Amino acid sequence: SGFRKMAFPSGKVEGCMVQVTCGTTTLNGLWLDDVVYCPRHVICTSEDMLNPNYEDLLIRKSNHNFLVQAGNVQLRVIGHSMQNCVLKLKVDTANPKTPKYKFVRIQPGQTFSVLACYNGSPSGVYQCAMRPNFTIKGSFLNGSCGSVGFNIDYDCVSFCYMHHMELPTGVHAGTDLEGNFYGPFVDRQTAQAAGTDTTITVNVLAWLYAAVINGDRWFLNRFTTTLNDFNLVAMKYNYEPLTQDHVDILGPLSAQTGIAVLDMCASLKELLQNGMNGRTILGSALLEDEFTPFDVVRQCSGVTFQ
Amino acid sequence: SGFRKMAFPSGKVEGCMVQVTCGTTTLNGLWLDDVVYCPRHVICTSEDMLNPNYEDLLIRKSNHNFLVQAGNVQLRVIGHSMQNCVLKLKVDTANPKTPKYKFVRIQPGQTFSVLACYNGSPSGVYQCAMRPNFTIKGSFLNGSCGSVGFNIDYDCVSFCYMHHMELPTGVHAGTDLEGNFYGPFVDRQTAQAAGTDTTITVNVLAWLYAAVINGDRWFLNRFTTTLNDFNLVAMKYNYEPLTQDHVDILGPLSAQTGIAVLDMCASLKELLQNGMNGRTILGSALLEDEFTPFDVVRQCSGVTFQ
Ligand SMILES: *C(=N)[C@H](C[C@@H]1CCNC1=O)NC(=O)[C@@H]1[C@@H]2[C@H](CN1C(=O)[C@@H](NC(=O)C(F)(F)F)C(C)(C)C)C2(C)C
Ligand SMILES: *C(=N)[C@H](C[C@@H]1CCNC1=O)NC(=O)[C@@H]1[C@@H]2[C@H](CN1C(=O)[C@@H](NC(=O)C(F)(F)F)C(C)(C)C)C2(C)C
Repeated sequence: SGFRKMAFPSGKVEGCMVQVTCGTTTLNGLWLDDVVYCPRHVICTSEDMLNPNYEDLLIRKSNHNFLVQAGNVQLRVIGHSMQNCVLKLKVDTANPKTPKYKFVRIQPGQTFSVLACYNGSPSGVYQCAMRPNFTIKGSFLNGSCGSVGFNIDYDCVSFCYMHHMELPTGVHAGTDLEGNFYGPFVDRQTAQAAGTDTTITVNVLAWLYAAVINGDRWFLNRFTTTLNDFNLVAMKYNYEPLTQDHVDILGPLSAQTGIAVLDMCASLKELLQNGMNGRTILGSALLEDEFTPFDVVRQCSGVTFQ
Repeated sequence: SGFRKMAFPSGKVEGCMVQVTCGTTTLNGLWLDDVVYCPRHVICTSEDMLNPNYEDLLIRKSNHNFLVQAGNVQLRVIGHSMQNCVLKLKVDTANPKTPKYKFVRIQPGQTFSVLACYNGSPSGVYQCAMRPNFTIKGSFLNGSCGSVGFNIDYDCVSFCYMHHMELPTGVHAGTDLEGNFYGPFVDRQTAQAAGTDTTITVNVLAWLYAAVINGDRWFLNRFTTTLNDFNLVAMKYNYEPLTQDHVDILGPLSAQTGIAVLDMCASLKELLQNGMNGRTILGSALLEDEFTPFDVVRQCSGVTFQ
């Protein structure tokens, strides 16, 4: 029993983190085989961040302008190139700790673990979701750029996020590992704002199932609603609309608790209209939307990795 | 910016987890140098759990009754002994991944990371606090026994917790690594209950400072109270009393925000008497007590590890 915001074990990623210095700017890089990936703005100074021309900045650099350290060992850079918003640094030594990996682009509502790093050294691990407005609510200080987000599928690490910047509302924006931004952001110091965020409905439902599995039942009722009646209520409260695909995804949780998806929507419908009235669910007084259906199954059934 | 429930990177611990089988019972063990530590009830069957006599059960075993696997490699057990509630299995191979480590007993209110494991394989990592009633609010399924809790101090892993059991309220109890239980619990299937829990006041204050650092200021006020006036209010709400040592510990956070500890107590005093009234603090509608002052400093200043 119990329910916690659980991250993936980070061992396989810790062995890939390196420190990248170019000029007076130091940040983190990801070392897989003989390539080090890092944010391209490592080649920027202060004069450059308002309106950088990265093609110009890069041609004016040579391999020896880039200092790559894996702990104390220095890595010799033998070639560099730019792919969208990431720099790919070819080095003379392949990382012997390279795990089986792939590069995936995730969708809003999906979750991943973040290994926050400073100077190539891992500082902490935490779980978060990609918000519907393509930002993440992370915890990041100066120097954290190049920290990566990831999932683990059996033995395979899927990298899905590299950190680039903090927006003025205190939320965080970055790229996939091919260097393409999530959301309409750019890596310069211009005036950028996230769009309005919405609550991830399928995730709230998954969390209500986790609560039932763990013995919190007080919000249930006998009513049933329809997909269209629910979605009409959800839009009023800035909740994402629910689709038949979401219903099917919630199947395993419905079967395990004997509570039909559309039954649970009627409970959620009541919670949105009447509030929780000083009661808590799994130790929270707000509705939690950063657990996917698969997170709940994994934590309430006990899937491991190798 | 931002604030997350952050765990320590788990790499150094992942390399020490093994699977221990005795009979039809399999659980996790901790492999440091040539010793494997695991819960002693691995030597129990179903008939034994109501009233086990562990001295009798252990003398009736030999080294070959214990199957230890580190992934696929089998470890040969060359000797065994009991230390309080843990079994120490001497093996013929010293773990080459043994980190610099020590065994520490933590106090109520302190936090640590948990590497949850099944069959020797790491499943997830999460942060929790040792509650004033010596339980932890973990997330654990069947087979998770022998999972460990730990902190990292620079390069040194301090192991502080090994998991043994779930209580009927759904909370979790275990031992330090010398096998001594936290709290008045025993490793048998008798009727045991945790005592009443209290809120960890020094931790709530640290979290309020984190909120100020991150721009949440709405709960502040101009009032100041005394230690005795505050503690008189805290006891009414089942909060731990505040000591001068706690005040001193909150020093760095007071200096960074320019808000005196006793000023912040007056805000907390108001929040306890009037509630939060539909407002949130760092994304929570309840007062959070599982961040120590040191957790806040670490996350809002950016201490790494090597
Ligand atoms: C990478 N090392 C940092 C990470 C930041 C620092 C505070 N927390 C974080 O997540 N990234 C940057 O310094 C990037 C960098 C220039 C500007 N920048 C920012 O994060 C700034 N934000 C923006 O300009 C905005 F609002 F547009 F996103 C800052 C004002 C420092 C928060 C570049 C090249 C994008
Ligand atoms: C170790 N593999 C498990 C971990 C448990 C299973 C569910 N979640 C957990 O944390 N530990 C046990 O099976 C221990 C084991 C006998 C009884 N036991 C329990 O956890 C049981 N609880 C108690 O007997 C109680 F209430 F006294 F704590 C159970 C009913 C299965 C929850 C021994 C030797 C203590």
